[PDB]
Amino acid sequence: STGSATTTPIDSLDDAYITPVQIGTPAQTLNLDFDTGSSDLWVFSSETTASEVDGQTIYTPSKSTTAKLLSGATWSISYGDGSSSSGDVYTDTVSVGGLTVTGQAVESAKKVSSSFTEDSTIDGLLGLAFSTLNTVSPTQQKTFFDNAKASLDSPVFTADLGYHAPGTYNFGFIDTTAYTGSITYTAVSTKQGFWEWTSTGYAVGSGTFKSTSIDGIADTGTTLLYLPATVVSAYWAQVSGAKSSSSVGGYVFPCSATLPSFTFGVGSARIVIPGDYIDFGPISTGSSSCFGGIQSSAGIGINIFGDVALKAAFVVFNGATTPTLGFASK
Repeated sequence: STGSATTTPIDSLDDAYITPVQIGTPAQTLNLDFDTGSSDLWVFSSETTASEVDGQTIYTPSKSTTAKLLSGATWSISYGDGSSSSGDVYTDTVSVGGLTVTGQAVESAKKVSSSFTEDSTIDGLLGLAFSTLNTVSPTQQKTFFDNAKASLDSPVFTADLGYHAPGTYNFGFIDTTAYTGSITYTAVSTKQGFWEWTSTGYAVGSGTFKSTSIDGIADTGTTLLYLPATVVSAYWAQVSGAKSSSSVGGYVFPCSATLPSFTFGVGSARIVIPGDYIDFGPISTGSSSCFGGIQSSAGIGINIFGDVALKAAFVVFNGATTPTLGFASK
């Protein structure tokens, strides 16, 4: 089997991407944030505290003939941005882009944090990191990908995120029309439950490439590129008037600037992030200070190749017995 679904930016900044997902029978279509940095498929639901729902589409298990309570099971998750959600669990049929999994754990939110409530466009998350991070207790559950894997034509999914445009998540095949040149594969460590890999270095604009190992995760659920402070300082030093603002919470730059590109290494290959991908616009409406898309990881504990980096590439998440990542230009 295969599946193929379009993923759409939620706003003009590409802050996140939503992908329609069919849950239950008859289908209930929710728009989920596919997150390769987490491992829970959770949804706004008929159980979510009413004051915490503001425009999201909800899953109502009582209207699904295939829903079954997963008796005793609860979940609770906290993300890198400080957001959180928790609740109970149903199993149900879940389809993405024509690919169906029966008996998928659908984590029904009873509570969500303010950032979720305030984002009417995201109806929940679909985690695509390793199932070892799933938070269901007392019986840990598998991701949609892990449950689909054995049925897929190839044990892979691919992320093809757009810059200010829709893109695609494919499951079970590699669309050889979706990228240019060849795919460079790189090793993955699953020790922390992430798609963790080691970049071979970086360049700023037209500058020389710096060979240096940067361990980090491929995380579709994180908007920005978070790298070591040395790398980030070297980038923003090429932008007149850029500075790190403790009040704003990262590097800002004059909205009048033209940003340089940023290149990262994948083995001997290079992915170039155009400068415009690094512009996240005014810090507040009408400001002439703009927020940068490359930020320091130093207060996180991990480097994160988030959407800013991933949307410059066609990315293969190879879930074979020995997982690997692949990157191609596009």
